[PDB]
This record gives sequence, C-alpha cells and structure tokens, in this order.
Amino acid sequence: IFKVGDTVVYPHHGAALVEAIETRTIKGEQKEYLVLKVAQGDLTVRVPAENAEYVGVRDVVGQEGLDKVFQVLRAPHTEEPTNWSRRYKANLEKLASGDVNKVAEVVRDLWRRDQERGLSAGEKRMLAKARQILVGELALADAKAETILDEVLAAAALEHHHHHH
Amino acid sequence: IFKVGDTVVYPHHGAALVEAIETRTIKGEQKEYLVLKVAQGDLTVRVPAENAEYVGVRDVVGQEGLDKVFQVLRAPHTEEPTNWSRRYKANLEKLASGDVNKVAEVVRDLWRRDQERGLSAGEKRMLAKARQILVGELALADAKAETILDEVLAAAALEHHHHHH
Repeated sequence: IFKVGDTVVYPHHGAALVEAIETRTIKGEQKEYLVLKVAQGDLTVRVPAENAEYVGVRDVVGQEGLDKVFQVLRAPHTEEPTNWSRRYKANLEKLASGDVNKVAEVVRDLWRRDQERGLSAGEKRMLAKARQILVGELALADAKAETILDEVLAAAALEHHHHHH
Repeated sequence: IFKVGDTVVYPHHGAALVEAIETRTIKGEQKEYLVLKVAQGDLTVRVPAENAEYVGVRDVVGQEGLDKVFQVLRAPHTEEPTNWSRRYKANLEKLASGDVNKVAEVVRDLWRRDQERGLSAGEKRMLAKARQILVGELALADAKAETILDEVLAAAALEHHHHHH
C-alpha cells in the first residue's frame, strides 16, 4: 500500500491526566469538560466529557507509569538472548517479577519476534500470557476496554521510536 | 466516568510522512518497514508495513497540509458570528472556497455548536455536507477509510489544544 512520500494519520498514543473538570451551563444545561495534561505537560487539551472515548488506566500506574510502559514497548534498541532457553528463562523471571515494565519488555520482544521470524509454541503461549498480565496491570476494574488497550499496546510493541529534537 | 487525577490513553492524532522504506530478509523472507516522520520531525517511528493500519491522506495536502487542518480543528479561540444568518452566510462562503482550512473551520464550529447548544435544521445539513467535503479533500481515491477519517476529524473538532512548552 505505502510508498515514500505518502502522508498518513498516525495515532501517537500516550498518557493523559485529568487535571481539571470544567462545568458549564449552556442555557440551560450542564456540560462537563475534561482538562487534560498530555505530552508530559507540553500540551493542554480540553475535551467534552461525553465525547471522551478514552481507555482509562489504574492510579497505581498513573501518567508517568503509563508513559514509561509506552517508552519500553517502543524501545528501538533491544537486547534479547539469542538462545531459546536463556531467552525463555529470562522472560519467565520477568513475568513473575510484578514489575509492569518488565512484563512490557516480554510483550514487546515476543510481538516483534512473532512478526519477524515467528514464535515457538511455548513462546506463543508466553505472549498470550504476558499480554493478559500487562492489560491486567493497566486496565480499570470492561472487556471491551481491555481489548482496545491490548490492541494499543500491541501496536506500540511493534514500533521503534527515535527521539530527536 | 471521569474524575480529576484519572489517567487515560489519549490518541494524539497527527500527520506522519513516509521518509523511507526498509526492506529486510529475515531468513528467508522479505519484510518491509516504514520510517515515519512524525511530530513535525521531532520523532522517527519505524513500523512494519503490514502492521501499519493508518488512514492515508492525499499528496496535494501532504504532512504540513494535514497538520494545519488538525491545528484548525483544534483551535481553542474561535470567533463565530452570533447571528444565525451572518454565521450561515460566512460558512456558505467557506464551503464554496476550495480551501480545506476554511472547510475545517465550518466542521469545527458546527460540531462544537452541536454538542454545546444544538444545531438548527439547516446547520445540521450544513455539517453533514462540510464533513463530506473535508473527507473528500483529504482521503485517498475506501468507504471504511473515509469513516475512520471522519471520526478522527470529528473528535479533533471537539478538542481545544493549548500549546505550552
């Protein structure tokens, strides 16, 4: 489909924080607006509450926790053990860690391996499990929200982000 | 749903440009990757071509044209004629202009009026028409792509973006 010079709409997914809610009466009804901190404070976006179709993320994670997860999934230079066993054992340790950032590394590495060379049976089952742990650490206590979240995270996992300002 | 302190995933939609396509052979198959210029050159994202589910945008518009349209739709300080007739006549002129930026102003103003106070019958029909012109100026020569594009533009229209770096 794509060729050099093509312009597309890219969804730069990221963490946003509700810093304020504005209530207005427009005659003669109540209207609520979210004031969002997005891009780590570089941008304020104000959006109607009823037109805010965004997946929520747990408070223990927060804006910084969520942006960190995105950074991990989008990390371009990864170091993966070449040998299956060393790699499997390391990811096993990561899934048992309780650190969402390490779970993200597993999800990232395995999604990329899947599209690149394909997964072994155990690796495929590991990916199914890691994705579910990651979503579980992030999503609000909903199955539709978890599906959307899983898609967003999977797409991020495939992306290498290079920052140059 | 939402309250202050809540963290969400915000899709910061924007223009991306395919600057390069990388071809790789991973034994022993061909794999294509897009090298995207996103955030006006602040970020490079590299994504597998087969996993790039992005709406394309016409070349006459381009990356700068597309980002401009987003800026217009997200403009927070708008000046709209209070009187219905003055407002209607101005938007009529804009829809006949051939300038996609002016069409964007109509789409923006009417989406916001709709959620705020509601539209008159003529204004509602104007919005239906403006959205279709805007999509037509942007989309590739597909009805699924136009639907997604229309949703993206509508969501942008409702958003006030404040830049503070």
